[PDB]
Amino acid sequence: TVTLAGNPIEVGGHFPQVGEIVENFILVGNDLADVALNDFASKRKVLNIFPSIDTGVCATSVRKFNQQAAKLSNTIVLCISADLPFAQARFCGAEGIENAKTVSTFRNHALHSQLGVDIQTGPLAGLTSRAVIVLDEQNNVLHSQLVEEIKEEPNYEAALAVLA
Amino acid sequence: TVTLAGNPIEVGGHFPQVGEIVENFILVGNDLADVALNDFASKRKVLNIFPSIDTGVCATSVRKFNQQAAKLSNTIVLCISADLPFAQARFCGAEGIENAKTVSTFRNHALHSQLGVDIQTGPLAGLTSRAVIVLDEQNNVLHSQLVEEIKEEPNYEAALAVLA
Repeated sequence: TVTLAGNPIEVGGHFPQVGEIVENFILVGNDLADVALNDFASKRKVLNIFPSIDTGVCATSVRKFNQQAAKLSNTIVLCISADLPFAQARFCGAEGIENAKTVSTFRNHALHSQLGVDIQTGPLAGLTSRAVIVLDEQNNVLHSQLVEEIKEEPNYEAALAVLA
Repeated sequence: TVTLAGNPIEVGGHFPQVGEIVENFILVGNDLADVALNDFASKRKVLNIFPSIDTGVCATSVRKFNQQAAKLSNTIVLCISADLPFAQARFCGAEGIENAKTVSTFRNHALHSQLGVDIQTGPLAGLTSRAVIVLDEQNNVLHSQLVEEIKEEPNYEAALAVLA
């Protein structure tokens, strides 16, 4: 039921629901080093998933969210996309933001389906659908949203409301 | 055996050798549209394979080679890497060159092993090893080189030599 600029797109996999537990996964950091979800043990996690964080013009609502989220107590914001570490290191949505890091799925495309954000049709096939998943320090889903429209601003407030 | 800064890296697949024919493959162009080897049937091709074309450091020698090869009669230069199309437009060796296009493997990781450039270990696992493959109008390999040292400049002269 997800669309791109109005045009329907098929997104595969099971999108995590509240109360569910997200399994450990391994991604790649800006320095090409492996970064596992459990590397942030006993910490709340915010999975900010984007088809691409290298769209050029940086956002604003996007950066605003990352800042406010990372400023919360004992929480880490993970911006996830299939962009390679080289490109993610330039992402302006989480630059001077301490508790905000970008991690790449380039050698773990299997994760896309595992998180229910696997775009399978259209020019964006092979990329992760826009989504926001909040996890507690035990990796339990406190909140999650698979944006119906890729080019649409996620319900950021709802994501923050649960973190506090 | 290929190495990176001395430390050897494992590269899977059968690297095309002179005397072999390369089969058609489909990659993704800068506009996210599919691009196939067959789209340039009856023309010579130069497959310029890079671990990444978004390293932040772009040598003028990289751009020079593309221009020289592309200026050759009935020749198309395909710069290939796992960088997403969004980043492949930030490459200094393709932008502005008529017969020099960049294409991404993000939707076709199987192509890595197919061309024997599949890096499997180290921090570059998941990327395509540095290589240059020159094909004739029949997709027969005229020259090919799997760069023994990723940080080494390919033998561009040898590649141009077979086309003129």
